[PDB]
Amino acid sequence: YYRTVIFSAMFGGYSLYYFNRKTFSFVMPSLVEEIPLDKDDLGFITSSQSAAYAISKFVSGVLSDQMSARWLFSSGLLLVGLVNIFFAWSSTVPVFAALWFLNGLAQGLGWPPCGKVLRKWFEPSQFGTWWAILSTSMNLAGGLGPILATILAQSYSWRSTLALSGALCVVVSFLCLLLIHNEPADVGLRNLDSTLQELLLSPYLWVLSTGYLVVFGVKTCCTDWGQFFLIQEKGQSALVGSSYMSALEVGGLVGSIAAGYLSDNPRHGLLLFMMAGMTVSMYLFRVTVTSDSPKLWILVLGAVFGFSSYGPIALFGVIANESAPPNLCGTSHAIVGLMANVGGFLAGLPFSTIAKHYSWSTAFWVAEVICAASTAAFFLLR
Ligand SMILES: O=C(/C=C(/c1ccccc1)n1cnc2ncccc21)O[C@@H]1C[C@](OC[C@@H]2C[C@@H]2c2ccc(Cl)cc2)(C(=O)O)C[C@@H](O)[C@H]1O
Repeated sequence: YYRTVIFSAMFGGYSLYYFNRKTFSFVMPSLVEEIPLDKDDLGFITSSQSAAYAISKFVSGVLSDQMSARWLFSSGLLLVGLVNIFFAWSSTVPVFAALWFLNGLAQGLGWPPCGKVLRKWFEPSQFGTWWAILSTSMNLAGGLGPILATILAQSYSWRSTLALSGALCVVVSFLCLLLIHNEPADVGLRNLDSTLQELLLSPYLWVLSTGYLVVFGVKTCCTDWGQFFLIQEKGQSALVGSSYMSALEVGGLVGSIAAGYLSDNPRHGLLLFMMAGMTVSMYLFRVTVTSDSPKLWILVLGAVFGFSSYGPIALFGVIANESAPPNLCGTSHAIVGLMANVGGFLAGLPFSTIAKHYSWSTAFWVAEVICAASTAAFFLLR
């Protein structure tokens, strides 16, 4: 009962976080077709997102210890709602970047509160499977996102499918003020149960962190820019690219679910085969797609990318728990997430700068060669 509500008001709550952390990506074609923006401008917006999400992710890991988790989750969800409402009324790129920077700060203040809630309602042996099911909320939101964004944006507006999402997040924030609970002892339901500088100077954390940097950077490149690659170079329509995002996130659902079965260091080999599959799938996506190339192929390549991108994200999370000491394990996850969103910042603005200064094909060549160089450098370290 309480563990059903505590996970349905969050799985349906954090999907209205990830549906709005990528809602600039979901209505990217209408935003570019209506008003002209630089690719540096779009990369500047999504890099303000990634930098703000880095800073707020790293500070909210301490704010979970200082401050409660239902209050930060509800307040950040209401802030995301107000941000997207003002983002639909706004029209120019500096205020786009400012409101999307506030969206990055708001998105950072909500996911470690989900960590504190799910850490204090389930057994510590069952942290992993409920974390995986809550991490499939990103795949669910990004799977149902761009299809709705295209089928509503062609019919009404991008501003209308931002205002509806903002109002929905305000309504579910007023719901999450009252649905979830931070501590079961507040309602009385039988509550259950330096070395830092060595951890910053431990080599396995840096290898894990640059690996999750390059995996989250390649995933952020391919997610936030693959549909735009298909529209502006490969001649696909906006529907094909939005369905490519959707097939990427359906493949990510299958990946982050079947990263739990296939894990149960022998996990490192599964992880490296899966990153090699990511590099080979992105090479096929850079070469083999064509105007004459069918839609079913590009959905299969999206699914094979997602099965090989969110898969190593889930395995990197599992290894980042297992390599962390139990006294200050949240600091290790904060360092890993900070390097992840440094990878997201590298995926936002310098990637689009490489895109508009050489080519989109050269941009995905840069992303494919840094993913291939990382997979080759990780085939050598083991
Ligand atoms: O958090 C993990 C993995 C585990 C884990 C537990 C058991 C087996 C294998 C892995 N984990 C650590 N603390 C946890 N507390 C509750 C539930 C799971 C917890 O990976 C991290 C996931 C990652 O950061 C999320 C930040 C920690 C907070 C959070 C938010 C929501 C939740 Cl549900 C949990 C924690 C992200 O999703 O962006 C990226 C990187 O930081 C990874 O390292």
